[PDB]
Amino acid sequence: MIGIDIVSIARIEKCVKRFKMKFLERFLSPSEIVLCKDKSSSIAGFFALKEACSKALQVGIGKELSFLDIKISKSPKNAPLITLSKEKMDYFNIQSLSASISHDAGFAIAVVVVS
Amino acid sequence: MIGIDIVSIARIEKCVKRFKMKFLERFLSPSEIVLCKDKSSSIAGFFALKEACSKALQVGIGKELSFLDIKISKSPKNAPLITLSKEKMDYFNIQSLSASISHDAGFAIAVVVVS
Amino acid sequence: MIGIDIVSIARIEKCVKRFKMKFLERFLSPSEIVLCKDKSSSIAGFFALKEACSKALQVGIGKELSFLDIKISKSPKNAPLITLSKEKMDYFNIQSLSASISHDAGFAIAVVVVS
Repeated sequence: MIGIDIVSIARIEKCVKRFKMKFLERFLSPSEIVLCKDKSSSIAGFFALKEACSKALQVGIGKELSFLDIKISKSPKNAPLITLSKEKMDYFNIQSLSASISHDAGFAIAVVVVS
Repeated sequence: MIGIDIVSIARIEKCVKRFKMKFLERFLSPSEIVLCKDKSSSIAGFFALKEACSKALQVGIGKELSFLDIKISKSPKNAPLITLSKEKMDYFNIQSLSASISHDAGFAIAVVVVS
Repeated sequence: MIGIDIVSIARIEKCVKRFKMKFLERFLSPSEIVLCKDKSSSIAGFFALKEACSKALQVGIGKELSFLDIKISKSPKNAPLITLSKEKMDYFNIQSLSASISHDAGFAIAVVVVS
């Protein structure tokens, strides 16, 4: 199955002025915060990727899937990797998740394919 | 196979002032019109999803595939579902269609994966 | 696996004024140059598709995959087709590549699914 998401980077930027940490720490774990390096476009991107993951599993971000249930990490070549909780991985019955991100000109977008 | 489409919401809005119904009823069935609730961003989205479906099957919207051959519906959790005519489903030899939509900041985009 | 890319058409346009040919001929082969017909939006699109292909294979455009290792061609119905070098196709161990492009309102985007 597939999920996709497009986010205004500027809209993320203005939500990063909502008690700063209060926003970020809702959807990014500390290690994911390290990955984005304070960069609004990278933050927009992880946000878009988590949304896209929730759409790909057809639940959205609710009480079946939290932002923090979705772990994003990077390959040695900076490729985005995505994993769910080992439990959630079984509850949704997932073999593999494939992800990608891009940004240009005020927009971030992400897409996820789930098996 | 995969198809994708990005549409200006504003461009859809200005085509929704082209005898209103004359535009909408070309690509949306009544039930799909109920789903979009007059919202230009949802209409842009279904349009983008139908285009994306036609690209995923590699024919585009012509005389092998009409807009109205593509039925969009929603899951109970508001996930976009896509089906073709039971005939067209065989003519194109499709096992399953997987879809997703998103919009932000003046743009709608959609993607479809066909098996 | 999946890759996606979004490119500002305008940014491509302004790089098409960087000794014109010096830019284009780095990522487009002559036949691919014929396909885009001088159109900045089509050039943006092939660029986005090549980026998306490199992300889908998880290497990016470096010294494991050049822009010119990725050949884009068109079906009789104008569907984008993508092939790698017969060697690279084995080195990355690829069964099939599926691609799609779209542009509207200053943006091109592309997505690739690799088997």
